[PDB]
Amino acid sequence: NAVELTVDNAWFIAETIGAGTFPWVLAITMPYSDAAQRGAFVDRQRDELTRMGLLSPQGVINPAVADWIKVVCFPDRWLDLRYVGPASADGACELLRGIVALRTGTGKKTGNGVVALRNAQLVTFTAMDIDDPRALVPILGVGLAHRPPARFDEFSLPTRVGARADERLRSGVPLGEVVDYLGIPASARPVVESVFSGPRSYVEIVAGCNRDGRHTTTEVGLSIVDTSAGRVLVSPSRAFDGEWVSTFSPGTPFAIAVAIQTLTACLPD
Repeated sequence: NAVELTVDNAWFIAETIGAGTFPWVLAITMPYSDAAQRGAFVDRQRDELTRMGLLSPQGVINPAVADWIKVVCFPDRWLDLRYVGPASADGACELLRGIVALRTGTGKKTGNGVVALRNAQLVTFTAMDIDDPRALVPILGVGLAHRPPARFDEFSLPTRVGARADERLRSGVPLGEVVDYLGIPASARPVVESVFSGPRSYVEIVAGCNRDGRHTTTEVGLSIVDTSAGRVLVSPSRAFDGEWVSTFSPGTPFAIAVAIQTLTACLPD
């Protein structure tokens, strides 16, 4: 099943399983500071969870939900989603942060895991198996305009140049000079200009895994953007000389799945 909670409930259950922090991407931090606020928080959350059915009258959190939080906080293999989008126009940026967590030491292998989507004041946990990509792709796309994949053919530029270009655009360099600095063909120009500017609504997906005690994450992430033309996929890859090359392709769910598995392939899994 699935359970929608607040970030305070989720934090309490996270303290129940002895988790120091939530995954950094989810941006769920410690709501209180001192012992007094600690007490008040614990009381409030105890009452709320009790009345919503999660906390038994004998004072036990529901094992399923708690184990979901356990998977999220202590994943063996995970990939995190960071949703960037347009401002509320009142100046307020609302947090949309997902994560896909898989903890398997034995089996049920199956690959049963939990997806955690934190939007604003709420966070939803959903138990599923990510074995098939067709289930996963729509999950990471719900934070988007759901534009159909744009029509253009794949091109690419080195990740270094694209990154420095984006940074130049951040720092006040006009778009035209940036695109001129890129050196893309005239046909590939408008796609890039739509990716680097305008609406700017996209997901940053980053793979990670836990090997024994050591945690390892990808040096470069995967981007899924929504332009006014459609959905564009930015997928990094290693060239023959070891140079990082970002590749702009249509945003079809197939290409998304392939790019995801390719991204996870760089991890010791």
